[PDB]
Amino acid sequence: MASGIVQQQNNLLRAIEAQQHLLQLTVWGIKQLQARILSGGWEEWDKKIEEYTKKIEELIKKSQNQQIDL
Amino acid sequence: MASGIVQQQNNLLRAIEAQQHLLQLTVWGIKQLQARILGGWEEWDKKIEEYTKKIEELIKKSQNQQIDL
Amino acid sequence: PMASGIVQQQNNLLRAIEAQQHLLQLTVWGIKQLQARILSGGWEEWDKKIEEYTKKIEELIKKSQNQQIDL
Repeated sequence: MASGIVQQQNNLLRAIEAQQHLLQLTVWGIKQLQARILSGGWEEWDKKIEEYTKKIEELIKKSQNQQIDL
Repeated sequence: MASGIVQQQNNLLRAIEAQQHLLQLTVWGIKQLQARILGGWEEWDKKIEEYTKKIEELIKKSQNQQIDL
Repeated sequence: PMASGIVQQQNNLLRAIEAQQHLLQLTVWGIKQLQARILSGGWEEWDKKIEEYTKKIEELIKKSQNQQIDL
C-alpha cells in the first residue's frame, strides 16, 4: 500500500513533467505565430509566461526533492 | 514517512494549479491571434470553457481533500 | 492520515491531469489552425514533438490508471 502510493506519486509527477514539456511546445507555437506580426498585451503576456514557467519548474524541482525527504 | 507523502500530494496539486494558469495564458494567446482574423472556433470556445470548468472543479475537490489529510 | 484519503485524492489529481491533457489538445488544435495559414521550418518538427509527448503522457496516464486500480 505504502509503496504503491509512492509509486503512484512518481507516476503523477512524470505525467506532470510530460505535460509541462507539452506546454513548452504550445508556448513556442504561439510565440512563433506572434513573431509574424509586424504591425497588444503580448509584452505583459510574455512576462506572465516567464512567471508561471519558472514557478512550475520550481514546483517540479520541489516535488523531485521531496522524493528523498523521508 | 507519512508526513512527506501528504507533502508530496500538496506539491503535485500546486504544480497542477500552476500548469492550469499557464494553460489559460496559452488560451488567451490563441484568442488574441484568432481575434486578428476576418468554422470550429465557436465550438472550440465551448470546449475550452467546458474543460476549464471541469479542471477548476477537480482542483477545488483536491484542495479541500488536501486539508482533510 | 488515512491511506484511503491519499488514494482518494490521487484519483482526483489523475482526473485533473487527464482533463488538463484534453484542454492542452484543444490548444494544439487552435495553434495548428492558425499555422495552416502560413504559405511561406520548425513546424514539421513541432508536429513530431507534439505527437511524441502526447503519446508519452498518455502512456503515463494509462500507467497511472492501472496503478490506481492496484491501490
